Amino acid sequence: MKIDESLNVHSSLLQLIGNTPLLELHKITKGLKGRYFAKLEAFNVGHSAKDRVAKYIVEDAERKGLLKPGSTIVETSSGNTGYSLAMISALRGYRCIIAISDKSSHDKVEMLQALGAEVHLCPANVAPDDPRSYYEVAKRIHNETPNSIYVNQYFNPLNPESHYQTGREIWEQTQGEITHVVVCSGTGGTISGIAHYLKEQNPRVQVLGVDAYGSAIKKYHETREFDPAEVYPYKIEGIGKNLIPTATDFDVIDEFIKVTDKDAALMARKLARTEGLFMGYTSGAAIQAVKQYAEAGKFDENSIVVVLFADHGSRYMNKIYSDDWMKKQGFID
Amino acid sequence: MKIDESLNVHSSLLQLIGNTPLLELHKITKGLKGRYFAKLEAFNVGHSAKDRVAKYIVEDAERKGLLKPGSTIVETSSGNTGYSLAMISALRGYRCIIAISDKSSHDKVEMLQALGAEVHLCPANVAPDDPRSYYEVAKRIHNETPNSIYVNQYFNPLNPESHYQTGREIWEQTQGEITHVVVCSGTGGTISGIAHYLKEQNPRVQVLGVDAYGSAIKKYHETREFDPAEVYPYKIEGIGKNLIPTATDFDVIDEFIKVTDKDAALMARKLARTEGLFMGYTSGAAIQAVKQYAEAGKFDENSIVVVLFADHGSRYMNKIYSDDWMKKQGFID
Repeated sequence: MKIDESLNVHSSLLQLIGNTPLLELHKITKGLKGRYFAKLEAFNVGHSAKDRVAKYIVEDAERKGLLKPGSTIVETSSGNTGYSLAMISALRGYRCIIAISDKSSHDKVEMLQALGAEVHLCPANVAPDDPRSYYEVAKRIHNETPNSIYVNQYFNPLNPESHYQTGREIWEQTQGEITHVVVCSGTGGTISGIAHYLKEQNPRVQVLGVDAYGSAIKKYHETREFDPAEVYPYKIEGIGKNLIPTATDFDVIDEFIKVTDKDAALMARKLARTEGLFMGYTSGAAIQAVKQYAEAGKFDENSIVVVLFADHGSRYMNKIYSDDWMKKQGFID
Repeated sequence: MKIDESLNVHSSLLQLIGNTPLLELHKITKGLKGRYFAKLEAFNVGHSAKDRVAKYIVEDAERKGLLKPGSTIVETSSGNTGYSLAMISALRGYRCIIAISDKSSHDKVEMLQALGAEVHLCPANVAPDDPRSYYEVAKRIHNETPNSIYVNQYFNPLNPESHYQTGREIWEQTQGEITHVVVCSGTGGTISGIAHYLKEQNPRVQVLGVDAYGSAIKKYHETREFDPAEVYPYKIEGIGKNLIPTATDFDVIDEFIKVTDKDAALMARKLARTEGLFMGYTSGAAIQAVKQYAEAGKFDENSIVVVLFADHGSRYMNKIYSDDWMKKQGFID
């Protein structure tokens, strides 16, 4: 017997990454102009878009001889990148060490540990250069650990490179008809890699980012200056940042918009109840951003709008899908 | 622009059900004879094999005129079937009412509510005919509710019928070479529908079921008598039963084997750490059963063994992937 990929038969979990569904939306986008499609990155085996980053960077390190059974992968992550790296590390027999901040719910920490990762919990509300931060904890661990790599997704050019293929998929799945893409920006690797592919096929495609309140990204996109007044703690994970990642290519992004923690959380809940799509916090942010962009007039009857849904609702049971947590934030009565 | 299914472009979430991956395993099955493949039903949009049941029964009811926007779908479920029905009910605008027993962790209840389902929590340790049970609570709600259906998966012949296609996939994905299939049996719909397709193509295919300690299924399979001594509370959800479902076709199942709550939980954890496959409690049971069947001599160097992995690890964060819960059961020190 042999292994056929159109029979959906696979020799490695790594082949269950990429080529995710594009699904047309009709209900959550009711009464907007144009057609709307969701790129469902939760269908990756690791349940987020970060599977592509982890695969691409691990395979690159393997090709460079830097990883063998027993080697160590170190990374700073709020959850998804660490999960994908720990998933691959479990398969390959790598030691995986993740620095995570306590902004993330304990659910994500226990997922990482189920995959066999060593987790270092770090205080969230410290400066990036504070030696207690999850950025600096991971750099130390890397320096102290021989036969280790530091993925460093915020400053690793392989990150947006891995999402060139995401853009290729979006381009082919819309048959070259896409006019706008809406993508939340964390490291910025997803939006930038997508933008690189799409702008090369058609520079008129509008690349629209989503930012959080409390993040420096939008202001930097408009002024190219890091404004500390823009930075303060917020509750959405995986969107926005308290520093400027070089993984973000600000020159290919046409516009940024901010969405509140509250509206993103309510929109994630509304998406689940309306479309049956049980998606993560940033998917709620992304759909809310589509609503805000639409009210600002970005789309017309000829628009072909793709919105990236980065991860799955099952990782947010102690946040936006917990009525107690929502009440405690004041997002619901 | 048009919608192409090999571009993975879809007009409805319902098309993201079925045609799941078959993945060859090399590490968890190290040193067993033959080749081993996992059928990954967690890749359904609803993250379990029950997506197929829900789709098939809803579409059948729609074809029969029994469901329109505002109609009500009632079901008895421990989690997965209710999730899939609530997911579809959210999309279609049906009211979804689920009777669930408090054997299920509160995680599953909150997932159901995120999809907009009305949940009735029921005491677990009551007889099936006790009016407090989740079987009888759902039948009452159905009788009290006009424009409602009662899915009744334990006694609904559409249940194993929906898994005829699962068997067809397994048959094509192994190119007709499968010699054994290992499937946990709850309602029995999955194993029976799979067995119906496979035995019709090749009656020599061995259909091997997995049962829990505390369930009547294995004894009934061997004696065709319901033995109450076989029934007592246990911790694995979605395998075994305290009654005899007619959804189980005992005549196509070659053998049953029991796995302990402890070994299934440890094997789920070992599967995650070894293969990076983060799967549910019954996947741990299924892999443990493969180990037990292998030690009993069921497989040789020419065996082509498919093991069904029914759902995803992310639904078991408060059980087998919680070190506290495992310590409390005595499964780990």
